Amino acid sequence: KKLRHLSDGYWDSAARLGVHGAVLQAVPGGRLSAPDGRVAVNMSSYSYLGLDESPRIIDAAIAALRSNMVLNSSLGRVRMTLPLLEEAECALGDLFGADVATLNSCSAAAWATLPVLASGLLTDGVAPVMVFDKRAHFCMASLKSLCADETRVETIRHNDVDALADICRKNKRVAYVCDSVYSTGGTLAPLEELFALQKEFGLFLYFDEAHSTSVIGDMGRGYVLDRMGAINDSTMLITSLNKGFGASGGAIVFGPRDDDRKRKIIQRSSGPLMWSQRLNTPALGAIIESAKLHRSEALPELQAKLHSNIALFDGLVRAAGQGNSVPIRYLELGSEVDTLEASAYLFDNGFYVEPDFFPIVSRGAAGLRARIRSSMSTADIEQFAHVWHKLGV
Amino acid sequence: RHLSDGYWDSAARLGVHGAVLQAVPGGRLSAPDGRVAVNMSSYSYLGLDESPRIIDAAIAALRSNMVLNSSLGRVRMTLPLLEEAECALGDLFGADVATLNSCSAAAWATLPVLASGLLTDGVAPVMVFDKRAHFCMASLKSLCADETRVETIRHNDVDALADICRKNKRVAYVCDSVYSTGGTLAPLEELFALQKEFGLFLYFDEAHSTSVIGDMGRGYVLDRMGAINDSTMLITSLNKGFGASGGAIVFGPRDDDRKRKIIQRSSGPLMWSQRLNTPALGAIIESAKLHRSEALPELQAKLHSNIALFDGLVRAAGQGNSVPIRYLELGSEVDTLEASAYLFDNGFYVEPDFFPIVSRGAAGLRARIRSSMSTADIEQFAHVWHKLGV
Ligand SMILES: *Cc1c(COP(=O)(O)O)cnc(C)c1O
Ligand SMILES: *Cc1c(COP(=O)(O)O)cnc(C)c1O
Repeated sequence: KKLRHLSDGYWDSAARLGVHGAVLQAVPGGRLSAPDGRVAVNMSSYSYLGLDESPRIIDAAIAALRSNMVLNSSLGRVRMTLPLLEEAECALGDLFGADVATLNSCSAAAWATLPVLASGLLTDGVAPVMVFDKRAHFCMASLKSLCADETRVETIRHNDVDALADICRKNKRVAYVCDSVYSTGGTLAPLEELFALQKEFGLFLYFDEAHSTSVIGDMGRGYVLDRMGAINDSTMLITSLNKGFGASGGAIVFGPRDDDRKRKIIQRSSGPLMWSQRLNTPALGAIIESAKLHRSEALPELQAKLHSNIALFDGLVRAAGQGNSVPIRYLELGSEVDTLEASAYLFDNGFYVEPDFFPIVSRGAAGLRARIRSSMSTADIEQFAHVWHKLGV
Repeated sequence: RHLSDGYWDSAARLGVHGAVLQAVPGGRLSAPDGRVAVNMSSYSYLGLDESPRIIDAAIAALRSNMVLNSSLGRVRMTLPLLEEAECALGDLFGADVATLNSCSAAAWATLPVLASGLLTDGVAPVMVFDKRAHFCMASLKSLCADETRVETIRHNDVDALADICRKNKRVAYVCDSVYSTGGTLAPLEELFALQKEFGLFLYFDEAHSTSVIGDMGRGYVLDRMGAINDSTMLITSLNKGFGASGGAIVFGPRDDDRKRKIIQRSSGPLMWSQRLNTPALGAIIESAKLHRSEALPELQAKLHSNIALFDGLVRAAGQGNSVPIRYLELGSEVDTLEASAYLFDNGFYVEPDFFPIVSRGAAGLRARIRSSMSTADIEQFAHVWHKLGV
């Protein structure tokens, strides 16, 4: 309706204040430059382990492109793949202990997998009831209508395991579509309950891991796999590989490494995994190098640095999430106009913090979405806390 | 389906599906055993996937920026490289252009909002899909159906489309510019006549038309239309002939930012899905420079001569087209798989299309002509293919 006038004004206002839609150059040190030349620390980068600045990863991307001398990793888009692609998927498979396919985005992964899960081909031919968590990322939830073409679709309230329990008792086959780590709300998927229902009813678990992989778990295998240990044949993960894994694209984690069936079924479906371009060679080079990194001691070190930085920030600034180990923080200011001016003020003083405003969030619930990363120094956070408290005076 | 999957297994077992080959210069593939073959099914129509200018620009962009992401750790900001790439494509097509990580993502970000009427003055149009619209759009009908009426008409049936225009206040027609199966083209003269008469909104997937067709390679629709109007939208893939990576929305005229802002502010992949990395954007910039230089008409001349050469030596569905796509119908899926297996051993990969890719009993090899084929390449192929009749 006419809230569209309201939302457009916020977008228009964000752009006018320079807190949205600016052209900034990536500066070493989690920093952003500007045409004027001013530098700002990026307090909202999604590269949670700072791997976007890894010389190791960038040089493997350059090497892969230079030694294959082709961008595309298909052979001119025919149904054949470069050795580089098989190596990258083998590398992701070793890391995750699972059969893994790459795609050009996590969103493509969801498009390739959800309508298949809905049809029944992944669950012994029984079309499951597709149960969507209300807070599931839009790359999944915007596809309910394709799922509806295949089966009954339900949406439950956030983490309502009891309603899920009911649906399981009422139907032969059920699937649960959710995020591992929700970026707003600070919540997590209820893994203990979900695994109990999967044990009791054979519930299919489908997790979007984009904010989980790298930041959580041994070797950054992520929230689900850390608790789970070895994936089973009733659990599927999609994830993005350019938020902290430090490369490009997304990925499907089909299930166990020694079972080709789910990959075969999904590869032979009509979806992006069949007819949408594979990752280019620099991206695949970067995934291989990051996979090695994730298996090295580099990874627990970066995770120690990250939790160190979370503790620092939480000790100096109060924000929703304070005390979590998910490096996402919400500085709620309520007023869309205040959030915007706070964002503009902080940028002028060396710190970019992205403003969330309606439609992105509820009306009267606007605020600054900060993200903690390994590549923040102790100076960066302490000086940010100093500028943030000076604004409150 | 089990038969189709049974066909998939043989294809893989024969080594004509799902094998691992290395790219070899000259449009070639090297197997593990050193067997080198000519790829007769590559989609790099102008040979630009072997352009050393483009490949170096890709390397250069990655080394100057020292990051992969073209966002700033995915905040709602962009590297100068991304703006330069979208301005390069804006100069080339004479239109407001956004990049995306794929043409599929371009369809996902645009078709729901077009269905909603946000792009047609608040009036939800009737969404009419050509029968042969590519899957990346056709598989999104249900999302369109949540916003308005969806219709699928017979392929290129401009009369059924005209009946719809007369019976509804606003209609949008979703189709391909160039169809890869059937060799057909979008009836541009009819479609534009309906648009001038009814305000029909035209949505073109230009994936097989970018670079191949048109002065400077602006594609089929823009070469005839000249300048894009406010009722015409394009989506295209940039890794098929353009020689780069990703895909792009062609919103409309360069001077109107309203469709871009509406799309960007909508809940879709253009907002929430990662932008192209820096080597791809560098490639896009360099290839755009190439598409405005004299190298593009030269490569197109080379392509048409290869099509003519092929058409004279080999009888194939499409023969006579100016579209570099040909189908060697063999009917039997097994004959198609054996013929593919045979040609690859004698130096030529042609991909086999079997059920479910195509109908039962309409299996065949799908050849594509590119600028990077030599005369010798095509002459030798026609011989090995004619010898197979023996
Ligand atoms: C290649 C193709 C697509 C998909 O392109 P991607 O960029 O790989 O997602 C869409 N439409 C047509 C006609 C295509 O040929
Ligand atoms: C990052 C994000 C996505 C989108 O990932 P892309 O790789 O850009 O398609 C999907 N789900 C969640 C939870 C995300 O955070």
